[PDB]
Amino acid sequence: LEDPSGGTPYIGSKISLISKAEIRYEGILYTIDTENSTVALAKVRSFGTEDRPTDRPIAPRDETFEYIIFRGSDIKDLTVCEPPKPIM
Repeated sequence: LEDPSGGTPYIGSKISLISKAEIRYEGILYTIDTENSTVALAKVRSFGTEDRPTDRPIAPRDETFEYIIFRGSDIKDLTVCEPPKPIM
């Protein structure tokens, strides 16, 4: 007996994360560290900052980062794109 959400692994799925700076980052779930309330995403890129006006000007960048770490404290919201499929 197992829960439906548990049946589907979060790692390997596409996720979108919104940070405290009102910037939207997209990447793939690489590793989850529950013990330290931290998540590591690989192959991640930032869509833009101008979409959410801030007091700190940010220059445009079209480069992708291999590895970036975010902590639950700084993160504002987390949404998954791939939903879990029925299991039996």
